[PDB]
Amino acid sequence: HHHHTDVIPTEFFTEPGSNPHATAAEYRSKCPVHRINVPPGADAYAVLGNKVVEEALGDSRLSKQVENLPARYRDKAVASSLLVVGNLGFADAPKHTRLKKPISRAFLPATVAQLRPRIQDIVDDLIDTFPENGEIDLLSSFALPMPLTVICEYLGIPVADRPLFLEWSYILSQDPLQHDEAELKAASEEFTDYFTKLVAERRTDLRDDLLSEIIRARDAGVYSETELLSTLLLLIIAGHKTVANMIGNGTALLLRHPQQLEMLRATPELIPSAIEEILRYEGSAAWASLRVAAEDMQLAGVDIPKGSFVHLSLSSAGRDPDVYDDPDGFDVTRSPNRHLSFGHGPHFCIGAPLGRLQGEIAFSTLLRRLPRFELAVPPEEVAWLSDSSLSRGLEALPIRVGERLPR
Ligand code: HEM
Ligand SMILES: CS[C@H](Cc1c[nH]c2ccccc12)C(=O)O
Repeated sequence: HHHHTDVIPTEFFTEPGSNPHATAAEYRSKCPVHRINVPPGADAYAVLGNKVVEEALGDSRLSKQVENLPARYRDKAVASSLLVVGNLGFADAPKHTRLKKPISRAFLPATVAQLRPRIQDIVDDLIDTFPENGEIDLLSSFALPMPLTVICEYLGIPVADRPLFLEWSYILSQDPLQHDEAELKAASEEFTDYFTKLVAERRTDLRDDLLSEIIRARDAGVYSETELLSTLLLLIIAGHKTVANMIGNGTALLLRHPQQLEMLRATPELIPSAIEEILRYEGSAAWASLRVAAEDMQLAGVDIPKGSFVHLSLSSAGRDPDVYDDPDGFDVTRSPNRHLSFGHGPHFCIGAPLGRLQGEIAFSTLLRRLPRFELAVPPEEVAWLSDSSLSRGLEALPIRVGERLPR
């Protein structure tokens, strides 16, 4: 027996590949917690075991506040990214409760459930734009614009400014410690200027939306200007990137498992179950967001010094054989199917009801209206996107639409 000091390469995070699951399993079988080179040169750990991910997700010794980063990382993150500085996503107790309170009611299940008719119209309006018996990229035609439209209408942001939101979201979702600095600063400043002007307009006649609730909190001193702007940015990013990748990953997985797609066609009621299995197997967030040791700490026997990054692999947690029978089998009937793909504890996804509802309406409507859509390319041509973001998602999903039935 000899002690081993190997550090998981950066690429395990930034450039995983088509099947990174075997690699994660090999690391996980040896230990739940490992040194990882993310960002490059940093003291950082990856957590791969389901149960230890679950503990870490809720462990208050891990801070989400950017001021708890070592100075060289803190200074770089703050100068670049409006995302990391002032929202509930990057807040510990008690700031987390203050930053969460103005928006939490808007995301309750029974409230979100009233968006069903408008979501259905958005989905139908998008499918109406498909070329019948043509070819689409499902991401650009549907998976991106559907949830962007939903969160835009729900905030009371003009749908017309779609491509600005798509670009700002993609750039500002990237890790400011790994991604081009100039790009993120420009995105931060362009987002700031747009929303400064929109808020000033919306203030002069508050409308009864979420943006009006957010403006009210700002005007009452519950949010600073930065916290209003950072909060809007999280809601926009987390609002559409995750749902986009759920529809993209999910459609690819169903086409890769055609008998289970036929099952969903025959019995549409199974679609919520299929959504949960999509989230376990290829969850839109492969990693939980920024966490740093606030103090010297031990997690599952490994000593993590103060200031170390701790990266939680939701992807690895989804395939843990301690939790799931046949973890690498995709089975839409898996039940119950408890997973960590929406996180756990105080930062549990506020969007989960809204994401689950959009998933059900999206897949129900695609399967009903396009009775036989298929891949437009050989499956080996379907590429997973590599970037510094928390995402697990496709570059593109070429689809032959086939016949298109009316809404
Ligand atoms: C399938 C869809 C989605 C997935 C897979 C997903 C995943 C997550 C995950 C893993 C976290 C926890 C991050 C952590 O602990 O570091 C989370 C938090 C959050 N997500 Fe979602 N998300 C979903 C859709 C949404 C939607 C539609 C919204 C709309 C605004 C949303 C807004 C939130 C926000 C605001 C947080 C931070 C909550 C907090 O820190 O207290 N998400 N999401
Ligand atoms: C949907 S995955 C991710 C965006 C995201 C989801 N939840 C978060 C909490 C904090 C910070 C960022 C995120 C992406 O980049 O695709």
